[PDB]
Amino acid sequence: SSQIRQNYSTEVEAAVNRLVNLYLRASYTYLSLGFYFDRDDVALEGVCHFFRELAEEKREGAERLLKMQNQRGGRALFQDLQKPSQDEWGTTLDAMKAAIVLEKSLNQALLDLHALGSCQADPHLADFLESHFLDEEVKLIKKMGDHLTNIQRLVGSQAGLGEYLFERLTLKHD
Amino acid sequence: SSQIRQNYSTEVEAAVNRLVNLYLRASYTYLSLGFYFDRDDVALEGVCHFFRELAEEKREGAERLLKMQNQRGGRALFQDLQKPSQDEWGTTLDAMKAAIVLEKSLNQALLDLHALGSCQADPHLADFLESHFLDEEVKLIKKMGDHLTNIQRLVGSQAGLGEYLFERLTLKHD
Amino acid sequence: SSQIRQNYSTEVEAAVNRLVNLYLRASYTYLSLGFYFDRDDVALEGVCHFFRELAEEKREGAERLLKMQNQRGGRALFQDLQKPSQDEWGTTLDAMKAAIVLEKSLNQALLDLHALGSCQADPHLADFLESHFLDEEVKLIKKMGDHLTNIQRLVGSQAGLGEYLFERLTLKHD
Amino acid sequence: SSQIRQNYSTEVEAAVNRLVNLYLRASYTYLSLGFYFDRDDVALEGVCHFFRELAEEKREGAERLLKMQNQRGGRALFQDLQKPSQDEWGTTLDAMKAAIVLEKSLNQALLDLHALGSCQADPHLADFLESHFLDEEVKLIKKMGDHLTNIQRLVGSQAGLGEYLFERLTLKHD
Amino acid sequence: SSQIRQNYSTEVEAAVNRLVNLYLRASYTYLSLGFYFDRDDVALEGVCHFFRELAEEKREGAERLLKMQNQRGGRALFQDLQKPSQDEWGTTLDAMKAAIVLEKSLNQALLDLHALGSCQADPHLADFLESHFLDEEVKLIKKMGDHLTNIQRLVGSQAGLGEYLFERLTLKHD
Amino acid sequence: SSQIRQNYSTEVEAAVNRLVNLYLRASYTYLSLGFYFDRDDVALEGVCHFFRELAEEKREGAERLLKMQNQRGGRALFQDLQKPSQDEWGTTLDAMKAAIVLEKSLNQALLDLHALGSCQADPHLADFLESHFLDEEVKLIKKMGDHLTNIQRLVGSQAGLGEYLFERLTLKHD
Ligand SMILES: *C1=CC(=O)N(CCNC(=O)c2cccc(O)c2O)C1=O
Ligand SMILES: *C1=CC(=O)N(CCNC(=O)c2cccc(O)c2O)C1=O
Ligand SMILES: *C1=CC(=O)N(CCNC(=O)c2cccc(O)c2O)C1=O
Ligand SMILES: *C1=CC(=O)N(CCNC(=O)c2cccc(O)c2O)C1=O
Ligand SMILES: *C1=CC(=O)N(CCNC(=O)c2cccc(O)c2O)C1=O
Ligand SMILES: *C1=CC(=O)N(CCNC(=O)c2cccc(O)c2O)C1=O
Repeated sequence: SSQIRQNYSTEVEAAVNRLVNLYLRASYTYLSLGFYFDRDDVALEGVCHFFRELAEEKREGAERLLKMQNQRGGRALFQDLQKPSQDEWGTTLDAMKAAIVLEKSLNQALLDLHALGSCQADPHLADFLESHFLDEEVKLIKKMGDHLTNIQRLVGSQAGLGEYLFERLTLKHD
Repeated sequence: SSQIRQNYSTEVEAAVNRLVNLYLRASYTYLSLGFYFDRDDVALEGVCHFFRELAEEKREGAERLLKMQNQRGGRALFQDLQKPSQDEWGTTLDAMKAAIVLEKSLNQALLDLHALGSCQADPHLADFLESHFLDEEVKLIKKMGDHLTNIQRLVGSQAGLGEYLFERLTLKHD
Repeated sequence: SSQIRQNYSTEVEAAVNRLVNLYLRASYTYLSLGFYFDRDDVALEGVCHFFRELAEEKREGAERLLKMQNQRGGRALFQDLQKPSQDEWGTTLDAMKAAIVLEKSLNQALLDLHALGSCQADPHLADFLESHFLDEEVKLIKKMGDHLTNIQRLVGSQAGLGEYLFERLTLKHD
Repeated sequence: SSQIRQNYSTEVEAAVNRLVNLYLRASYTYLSLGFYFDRDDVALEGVCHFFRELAEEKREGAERLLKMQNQRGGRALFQDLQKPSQDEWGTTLDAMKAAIVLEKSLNQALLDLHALGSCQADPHLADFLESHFLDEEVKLIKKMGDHLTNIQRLVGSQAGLGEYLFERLTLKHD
Repeated sequence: SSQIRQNYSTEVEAAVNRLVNLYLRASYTYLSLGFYFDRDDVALEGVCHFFRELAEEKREGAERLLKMQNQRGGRALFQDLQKPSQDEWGTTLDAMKAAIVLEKSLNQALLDLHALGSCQADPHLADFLESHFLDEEVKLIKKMGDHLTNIQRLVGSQAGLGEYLFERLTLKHD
Repeated sequence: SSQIRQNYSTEVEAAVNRLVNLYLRASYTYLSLGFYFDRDDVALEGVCHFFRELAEEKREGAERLLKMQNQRGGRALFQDLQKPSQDEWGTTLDAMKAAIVLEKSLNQALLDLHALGSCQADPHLADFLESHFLDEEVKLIKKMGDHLTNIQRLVGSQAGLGEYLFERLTLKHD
């Protein structure tokens, strides 16, 4: 703004910019996961699709946060997007564990920003997160956990066979 | 879980299990109310329908709570369902008063769990209740109060005639 | 009633109330089974769906029994619903065995009530059970037995893999 | 009520009546703005439409607040509606500045009532405001600010020409 | 204007502004009536709907008057809207009597303005009122009188029963 | 691969990874441009849309490059995405100049990679670029140049008025 800004603290404004960076980094990590599973020597198309769709979801979250920054009169500021933590992601099990770790770290950042906004008596911020992010993250984390249990069930013995079956029979593919 | 659980206190987990029990008990009480009004010596079909639909609503609430328990990584635990407080429910007026008492007790339990979750800095829980339960209860309680006033208006004099008219002209029936 | 009651013994009236309780307890047991399989550390969606649909079927049976109680002029009386026998249900095999045990106990109660009604020369009761319950139970018990054999075939060796395949390829899921 | 009222403080009840008055006063101010721009010596049809639609929006907000007062068992009490602050509203720029001032004052009243309700542990009130008012106000204030910037851009030089172009090319008209 | 004003006296211009105020005050009185009948301790939905629709009709009349003020080149001037005469409105009979009193006072103001305009040889004003207001008021007053007679017929004896029947069987409701 | 890789040099593989980084950096720069023009103190919706659509186009280019990396048996490797060169982007003219600079730098990188691939006798790479990138860049650069000329024509005198008109009459908006 400063023509529209009202009840929007500098602390929240900066934390929103940080959360945009976290969501875009998550979207980048998922881009990397997706194309790893499209390698000809990995070749699990369902897994690739699963992570490519999450890359899109996380970019959308970032964009909603940026829209909101501007609705409140804050200034979007971008930082570098750190490269993902790995160049190769292992098995579907390794990948799904890394994804759940990533999601829990995003969820904690959401929770932290909600607490700041509730502290700052910023109910628009708090409801924004409640309405568009918190349940999306709980639903995604539950789906990931369900996947992890199924993958684990499958790859106790006959790990190859189990990885193929999960990709074929649980994950969406052509 | 414990693979997905995050920011979900044992206190909230137990209170959610208790609230499931309260909703299922309410659904049972409404089952009983419904079939009481289907007796050939009571025979108020609109009233029966009204309570049978509330039995379904309260079971749905319980099921949403149980879904949520699992989304958060808590463990659903069931207790006995206590039989309803009465075997015979009197007149439509008596029944509607009992229903409003029941609803207010469910609403207070919701309010209590919201307070616990807000105390515990559990905004997913608080929003879950706000989004799916609190306004449903306020709307139902208002409808019940509107009914009670109409029933009372009718059964001051000519109590039989008034009970019949309310069932015929206010409540949904075939 | 007592304006409509005809050829409807106190013994049958009480046994019908007991059978309503048994069906509602079975529906509760299936609720518990269903949500157990929705746990993130169990995560067998087909199995959850299978038991949640049986919860609905058993509640419907109870409701038909209650309708019938009132059609005959008897008085519905509700008792407590005892909590299910277990809080955690083990593997799909354990669960399906428990379900078959439960069904056989409901079937025996049906058979017992049919015998009482035939003894009491109550052909409406006997036909009611024949028409709406006995073949439903035989068909369900046969489906359960078919499932049990398939589960057993699968989990002799590679128990995880087999549990996943059964849920994926036999049970209805999204 | 007092048959339905639960967890609804006298402080909130009175503040809701005050907020109804503020919304209806805002709707009146917008009525005046609208018809000012319909004057033959002002004659900016888009601007008239813009303010007449806001008059309707603010009346709708008041009506939702009054519905809610009754849902909670409070008593609606009306006060006079003070005449708008001006009889003539100047240029589109003057008018849009006055509108943003008005909106910010409504938003602050919303924020104030949210704080009271959160203080009073009234989560239905707080969610009611979050769900139906706070983001509507943030979205409207942002649209007004976007308009103000465009109007300002236009009327630096050639103020007549710029006022006409904004009305023609930004605002909805026939 | 003063570019368009022709044959439009200052006396008529001021009386039109006064009549706008009277119509908006009537619309406010009807808002209050409407929400009174939506109270849970009043609870006559047809009556609420009846008065809420009249609130809309009276606002529309005010808006047509304001449009006309501007068509003729007069200047709309707004005054405060006085709060309604009562905070609680009694029975349907009391309310309908108050409404007929209100309508007759609006009708007299219309008649008075018609006389002024005919005196001033302002046939556009006179026809405007004839075409859009006078018969609308006569039709509404007749409907109110028909209602009053029916309410009176009903609440001679068994006043509660009669109030319920009128709302149910005469007034439009869901 | 290395099961599928054929005629695909390490030099091309690395240059493709670099070009992915350049396209994703361009997409990030356009994200920033887009949200700058959505600021309430900038407020040029057409310009925002124009840059947000380019953010999507550049991400799509990166994704096609990554698909191709894997089709050829190379290994995608991601680096950090450097933050954009500016935090605030000035006027539409400044922004469009920065965009043309950015595009020309991407085009040169395409040309450079084409030369490498033609040097390496890698006709699949060369045709891939010819078919999916080179004419897309020439068409975009021409559109940008057409825009720049129009913006310049407009903001010689009356820079505000001209910026508004270009956004309104050239760029796609709601
Ligand atoms: C330090 C600031 C402060 O007041 N405090 C509380 C903020 N509130 C919450 O974290 C919270 C969480 C969930 C629901 C609520 O309604 C709620 O207030 C701090 O953290
Ligand atoms: C004891 C725990 C605590 O902090 N305290 C406050 C919890 N907050 C609320 O009850 C409440 C109610 C409605 C809206 C809110 O935003 C809100 O924080 C306790 O009860
Ligand atoms: C004790 C009461 C009595 O008479 N006796 C027989 C009831 N009949 C049956 O059990 C039966 C079962 C299946 C078909 C029939 O037609 C039928 O009579 C007792 O159990
Ligand atoms: C004085 C009453 C009180 O407890 N205190 C806090 C009320 N809470 C908030 O204002 C608030 C704002 C935004 C989100 C929340 O969750 C929240 O509790 C007072 O103002
Ligand atoms: C004082 C002004 C004047 O001339 N006089 C008459 C106005 N005319 C009427 O009141 C009237 C009413 C109905 C139909 C007509 O055609 C008509 O002229 C005054 O009141
Ligand atoms: C150094 C490698 C080499 O041979 N040399 C030529 C590559 N060819 C081209 O750059 C080119 C450009 C456009 C169309 C062609 O058909 C074509 O060969 C080097 O740069």
